[PDB]
Amino acid sequence: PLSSSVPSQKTYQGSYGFRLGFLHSGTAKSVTCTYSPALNKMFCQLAKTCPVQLWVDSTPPPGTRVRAMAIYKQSQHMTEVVRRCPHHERCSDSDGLAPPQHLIRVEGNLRVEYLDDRNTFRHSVVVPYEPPEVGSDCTTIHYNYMCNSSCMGGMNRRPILTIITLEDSSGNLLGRNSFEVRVCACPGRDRRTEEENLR
Ligand SMILES: [Zn+2]
Repeated sequence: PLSSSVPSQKTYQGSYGFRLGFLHSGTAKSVTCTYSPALNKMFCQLAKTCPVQLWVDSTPPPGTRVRAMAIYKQSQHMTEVVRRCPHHERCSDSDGLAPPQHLIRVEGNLRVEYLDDRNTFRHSVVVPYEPPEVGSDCTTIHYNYMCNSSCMGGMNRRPILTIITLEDSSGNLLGRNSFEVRVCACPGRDRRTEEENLR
């Protein structure tokens, strides 16, 4: 439906120095997920792994959680809840955990939680924060987008952002960053073209 609210998209690094990182994968036609620093935009395939890295200068307490949420980028669509198209809503798609209409899933984590906000109508997915490996600099979450940017009845060629928030056990904001996302068939190919846009 239509949300009444619009989520905040402002970058906020906060106490813990919270930032996002991405694999630098290139644009070889074979790559399924590649990020463009120029456009601050992730190019990913339908249902393929999209790794997103959490980087903190300071370790947040335990019980901290990581939420991901999609919104439309253009002003005239902001109040519209990003949601899978009817075809992929009805698809034999289920991973056993995720609601059939959420765009964003997390793979590899039985502690995942999915939320239909009963006041705003917004979809989000939440996982526990885990500190990096001893000897790693970052935490990695594997995200899946289950509906193409092309799908009419869904996003229908309108751009989206993903909003990653850091929250504490009670849900208070600890930090926030964001990136654009396009779910296509040719991520390597469509990034180099869009990076060719710009110049
Ligand atoms: Zn779809």
